[PDB]
Amino acid sequence: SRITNYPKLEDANKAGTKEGYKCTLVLTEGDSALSLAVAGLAVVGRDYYGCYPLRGKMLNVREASADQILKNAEIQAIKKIMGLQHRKKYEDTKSLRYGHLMIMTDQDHDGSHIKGLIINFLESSFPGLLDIQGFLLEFITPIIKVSITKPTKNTIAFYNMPDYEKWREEESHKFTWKQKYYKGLGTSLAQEVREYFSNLDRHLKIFHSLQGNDKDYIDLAFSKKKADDRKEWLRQYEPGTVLDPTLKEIPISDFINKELILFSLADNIRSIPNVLDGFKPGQRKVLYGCFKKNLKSELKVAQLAPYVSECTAYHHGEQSLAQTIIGLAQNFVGSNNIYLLLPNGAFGTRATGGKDAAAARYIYTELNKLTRKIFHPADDPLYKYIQEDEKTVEPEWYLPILPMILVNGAEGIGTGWSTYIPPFNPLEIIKNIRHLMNDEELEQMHPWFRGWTGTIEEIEPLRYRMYGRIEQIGDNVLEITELPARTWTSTIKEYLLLGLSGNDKIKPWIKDMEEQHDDNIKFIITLSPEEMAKTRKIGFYERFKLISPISLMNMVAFDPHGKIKKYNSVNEILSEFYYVRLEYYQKRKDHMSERLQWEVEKYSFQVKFIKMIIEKELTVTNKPRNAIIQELENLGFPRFNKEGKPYYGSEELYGTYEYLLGMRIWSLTKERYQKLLKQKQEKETELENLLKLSAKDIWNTDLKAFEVGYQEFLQRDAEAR
DNA sequence: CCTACTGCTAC
DNA sequence: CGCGGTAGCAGTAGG
Repeated sequence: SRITNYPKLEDANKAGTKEGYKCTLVLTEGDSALSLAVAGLAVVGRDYYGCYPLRGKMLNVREASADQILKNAEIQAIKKIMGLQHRKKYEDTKSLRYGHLMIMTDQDHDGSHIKGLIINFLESSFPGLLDIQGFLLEFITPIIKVSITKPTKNTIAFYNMPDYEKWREEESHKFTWKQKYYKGLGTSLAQEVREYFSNLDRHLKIFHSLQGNDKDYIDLAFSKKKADDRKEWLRQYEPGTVLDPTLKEIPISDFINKELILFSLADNIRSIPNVLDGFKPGQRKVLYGCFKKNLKSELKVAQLAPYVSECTAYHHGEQSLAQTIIGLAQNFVGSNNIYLLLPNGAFGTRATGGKDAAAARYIYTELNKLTRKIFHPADDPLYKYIQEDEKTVEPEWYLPILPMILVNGAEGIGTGWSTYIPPFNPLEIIKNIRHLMNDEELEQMHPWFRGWTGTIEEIEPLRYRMYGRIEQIGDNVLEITELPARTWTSTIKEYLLLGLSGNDKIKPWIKDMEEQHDDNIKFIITLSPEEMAKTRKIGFYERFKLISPISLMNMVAFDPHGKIKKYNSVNEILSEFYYVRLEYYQKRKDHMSERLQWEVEKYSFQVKFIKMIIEKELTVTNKPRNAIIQELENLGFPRFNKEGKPYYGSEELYGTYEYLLGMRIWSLTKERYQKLLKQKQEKETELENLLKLSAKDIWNTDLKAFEVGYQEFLQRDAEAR
């Protein structure tokens, strides 16, 4: 018998027929993987192999209602292809269209997550299915491939970070070699693909049937009721605890504690921001990219996203990055207190909370002039730029001149952990920073929203109420002029529309409603005298949904050292920023003075070079470079590398005399010579001015520059609304 | 009362 | 031109 319901399924020729137990179904993550699976069939044969693509992140079936499951076509499609049913407990794979299930995911953290979900699903929906030994299979591929180029030539495949790392430290210096990030599982030149299948047993790893503590670990990971435990579970994890590359047997308990946990750690890394710059990695890559490029002139979002992605080794879908760019540019009330990117187009409105944004090919963005005032360029050299794909990318964190995480706040959902931080007032933030600068007590700050005209009152510490504005403008007529921040116009619209026309469950309580919004919120509502009175008993704000809470009880972020931390007060966050920022200011000036000192050396020796040539003390025309090089070092001329570091001793390590001989013949003309002397004098003065400052002096200079910049920003934002 | 929803970066 | 589906957490409003 043949199936009909599913097109994309390549059904094993002997599926569910007397041979169904032998047959294997390969579940692929995405069509790229699927393409590889189907290509594999041409090698291993159709008779005993089939494949069906998993659409995306699979539904977690524990914590899901029978109707939500039943509604899920993916899970159903699997149950039909595998001839699966719930009933009793599974004793033998005999009942099924297939006797084996293989999981082809892309060999990244999200791949592991998919595996965990498939496992979770099987263990939960089917009693006694995973007990069958050798039922659940895994198809695996290398992580990084290395090529040995100038010595003895062989290629090394590395299945994890630790193995590639131990080799990198203990073997890589002995060869000339490259590291390639592995791609696809549905990329590799298909002809190598034929080799994976030819000897596939090596790429196949089997999941050991359920054993003690395997069912418990599955629940720990996927049970909606155990978020707190997961938090602890991640604290326990020990770096370098990774599953053994060569075992051929995987116990579920450590698939979860050695592979799934890896995704979880990565989940929080991308979903929860760092306390110092208030960025999630995706956002930080966007800003880095905008710094790399000169994003003073605008380009479109659909173009910016791939450009950032390419230059920051972003390995996820560009669509995710596009939305993030849009997120950084949004300027409607309730979004960004300060947007670092300019919304040049339909970047979404307050009506739907940005969801009404146009697609990326329509909108454009550039840097906000203010952004560089916040993220000072002089600090760039100080950061620790992450090394990825045999290449350098964005820093671990930026260090704005004020804690931007407090300016804009943040929202995220990870694993075990979650986060909410409300926006605050840049002015108040700068006030406290000044207090700290002066050993003064901090003022307490309260959530603050750019362009918002409601009221916010504190009830308990870490708890606030947020009010819109409702006014009685006539006998029987109310007017709404403000909503709680983060309450979208459409939400209240649907609500009023409900009262106006009533409902199956609820009687209408509104006579008429009109919308007169301008650059503001204007709901004109009419109530029958009967409803007016009723509304008074209930409360006008209560009954029109003009009250929202703000919780500061879940303010989570990574600390300076990359450790997830829960902060119990806003000032704690500010204080932790302040001291790292203070440290990096002294650090910035020490770096600048060093750099400036080298420049004065470079200018001085260039001047000596030209002066000597003019004075006819030195001749270069002819005199083969080797013999010119000796003269230079004999005269005390240091070499310079590309960073601009001097060498006086006698490669990038040593430097060159290119800073002299690489000068343009133009440089020998008096007008050039004069300009060179001016530049050197300018550099010496820069050095003299620099030394005359303290860390706090410099910070303070940046702060005032920003304040001025911020004032204009506020004006432009009011002018554009 | 348990439920279902919102927010958000990823598949 | 455009729609939709899943995870994961803390909290709030809905049936």
